[PDB]
Amino acid sequence: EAPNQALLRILKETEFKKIKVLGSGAFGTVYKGLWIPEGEKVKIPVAIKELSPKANKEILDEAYVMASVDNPHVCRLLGICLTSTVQLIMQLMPFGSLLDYVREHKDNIGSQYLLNWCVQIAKGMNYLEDRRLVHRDLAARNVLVKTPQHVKITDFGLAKLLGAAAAEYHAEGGKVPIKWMALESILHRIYTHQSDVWSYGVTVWELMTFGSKPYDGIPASEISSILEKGERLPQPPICTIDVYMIMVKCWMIDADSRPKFRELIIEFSKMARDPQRYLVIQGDERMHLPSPDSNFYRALMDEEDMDDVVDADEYLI
Ligand SMILES: C=CC(=O)Nc1cccc(Oc2nc(Nc3ccc(N4CCN(C)CC4)cc3OC)ncc2Cl)c1
Repeated sequence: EAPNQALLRILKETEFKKIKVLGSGAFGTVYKGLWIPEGEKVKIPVAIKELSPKANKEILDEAYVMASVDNPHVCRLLGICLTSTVQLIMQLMPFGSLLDYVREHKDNIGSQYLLNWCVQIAKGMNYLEDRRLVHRDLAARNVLVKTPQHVKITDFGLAKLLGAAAAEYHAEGGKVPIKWMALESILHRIYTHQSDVWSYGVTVWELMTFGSKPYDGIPASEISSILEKGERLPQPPICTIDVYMIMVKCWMIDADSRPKFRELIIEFSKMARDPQRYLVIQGDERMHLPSPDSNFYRALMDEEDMDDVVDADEYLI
């Protein structure tokens, strides 16, 4: 109901430079690059998403959503460039997606990092619920890694701002990832913040299995029947019953019986106090993750003079 006074910043194409392709596909191509606001003497590492009329509209809808959120655990939109191909300029998350990260660094990821990631994702989702935003595509796929100690939620291509006095979004026909969806979303295309909680549970299962595919080998058509019988994702080997019970609660058929994101923050925060009591990982105590200075950014951006580099989180309007 409140007016959305978020500012949409229009960027000139000449004040940022593409450096390398990060990903390419039907959705478009994301470039790693530097944004140099003219006259500010700063260089901001950015990800540039480059997008047909229907594709131009969906790009601007995503920009609308990202420009309306401001939280340390939700990805930051810096602005848009109105070229022949509309471009989204976002904060560079140099360590990639959390799904790829847990797969690549499986042998050096301890319980402290896993539980902290669960807290940060829950904080970001709780903020989105405070903003009356339903993500509809929460997954380890769509959590990006700024540093091993700091992750943020991204990919708002499916995200829907709940209209005034609306408790749910009713989709129609759009292709959706079934294996992360709540059962009521599968059967009835009904999406709520509590449906996001279900997807949060699958996301935690992805992390605790170090990036396993949920319901692996099963076609998506069979998924809805599997869940109706009462079958759920198995208990990950490293998970105590304490952690697994939280995931199971996210998968209750009664959406109101699932935990709230503000409660998921609390419960995982308690476990993060004593992480080895709740996740059992061999060699946990001796594991180490990089967490890199100026030398880190010279190699990342393929440029020597990184004296004026500034991360987007320290560049405020
Ligand atoms: C939805 C499909 C898809 O793959 N989208 C995608 C792909 C690449 C980047 C991307 O968006 C971002 N990516 C990043 N960081 C990042 C992501 C992936 C990578 N890698 C690099 C190695 N390999 C190619 C896999 C992808 C590296 C990154 O930083 C160096 N930071 C911010 C954004 Cl907005 C989205």
